[PDB]
Amino acid sequence: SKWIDISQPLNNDIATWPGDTPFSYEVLWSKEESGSVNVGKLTMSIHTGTHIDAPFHFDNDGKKVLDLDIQVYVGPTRIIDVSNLESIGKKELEKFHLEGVERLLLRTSSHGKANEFPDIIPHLRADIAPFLSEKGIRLIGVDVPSVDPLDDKELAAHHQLFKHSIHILENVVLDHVADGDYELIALPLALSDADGSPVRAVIRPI
Amino acid sequence: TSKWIDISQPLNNDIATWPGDTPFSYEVLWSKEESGSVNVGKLTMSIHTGTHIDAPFHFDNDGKKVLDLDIQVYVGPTRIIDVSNLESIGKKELEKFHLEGVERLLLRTSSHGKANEFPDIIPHLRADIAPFLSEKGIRLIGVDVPSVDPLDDKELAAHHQLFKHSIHILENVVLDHVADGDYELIALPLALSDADGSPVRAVIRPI
Ligand SMILES: CC(=O)c1ccccc1N
Ligand SMILES: [Mg+2]
Ligand SMILES: [Zn+2]
Ligand SMILES: [Zn+2]
Ligand SMILES: [Zn+2]
Ligand SMILES: [Zn+2]
Repeated sequence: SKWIDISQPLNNDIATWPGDTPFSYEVLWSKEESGSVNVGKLTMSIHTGTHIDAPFHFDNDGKKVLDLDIQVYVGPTRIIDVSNLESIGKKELEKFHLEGVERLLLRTSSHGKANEFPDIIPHLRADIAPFLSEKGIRLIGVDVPSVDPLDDKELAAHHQLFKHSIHILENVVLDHVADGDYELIALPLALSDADGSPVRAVIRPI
Repeated sequence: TSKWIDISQPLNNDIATWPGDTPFSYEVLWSKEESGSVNVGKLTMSIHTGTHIDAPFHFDNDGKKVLDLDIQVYVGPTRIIDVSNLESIGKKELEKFHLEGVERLLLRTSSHGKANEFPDIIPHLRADIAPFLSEKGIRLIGVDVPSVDPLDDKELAAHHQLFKHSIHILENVVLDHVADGDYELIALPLALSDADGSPVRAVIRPI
């Protein structure tokens, strides 16, 4: 059974957060110039395309990306539809079967345009954390750039999720995949000092 | 149990790069004190830093870019073998291993293993290795050094021949803390539309 790509393409047309570094890939040394190889240079914000946050992003004493447990980003995941909801909390999630789930991906179907930064997204309410924590959920993923509203500076959801040991994955592309169980892979790069990492997220149907 | 094991080089500002190539840089542009909410970071690097894959574009102007690459190649059963104390590695040195049904192969040269220094000399792969591995069904080869060709070679025989036989390339895996044998491997490139390679997080789990 094939792996399916649920990552946003990364190129110089991708959207970023306002005030983040624009994405740049450029060929530093071409093959004409080097005599052998095309060699690339990559400049970006960590939070561009499909990626994971580390606690250090929103907490000065938080863990950096390399201090994170890799076991969390690989394994069984459940995918659910939570479209047409302004916000998502305990109430909206109690209707789903979630027993023994370790990793949960939410399809909001809210945006899905990797080249535009949205004006508004559905966010997670802070009661979601104790609820998911209690069920054993270590990772939550959403198909939008954030778990908190776009203009919120408190980042309640970020803080609460990581206080309950739930890790965060943003900007997965879920419109071409059905609800259900899969294996997930979405590993961060081994960055010693970083606040997050882009990843290649992929899934395979159980 | 059966935990995944990291076989990637740590990426930080002391990592080595190819001579004259973009040095690696992770830096906080705007801190949480300054912004009132978030540490805002910037990542600058060469593609060919730390553990990473090559795409055919890197050495062929008409080669595929990273996103054109088949992801199924970079996930699945792999075999690890020890080829230390060899100046070069070809058919001859691999014929002593039983390699039937293998799709992905990792070679421990134990030649260098210092992520913070760029080596003066490495063991390279000879070009006869490609038909040999190709015939057996091998789609990916990995080495614990920065290149499959010698550090100063401009022809890049090994690169060209590997990809001409549909064998993909993974460089700078860290193998000294892992035993030979069978594993599941994961080493996926980032979804880079226009790039000549991608860094990866390579990990393995014992079968
Ligand atoms: C930097 C890089 O990728 C490179 C440059 C010269 C020769 C071989 C290489 N892999
Ligand atoms: Mg052309
Ligand atoms: Zn983020
Ligand atoms: Zn976030
Ligand atoms: Zn390379
Ligand atoms: Zn190479």
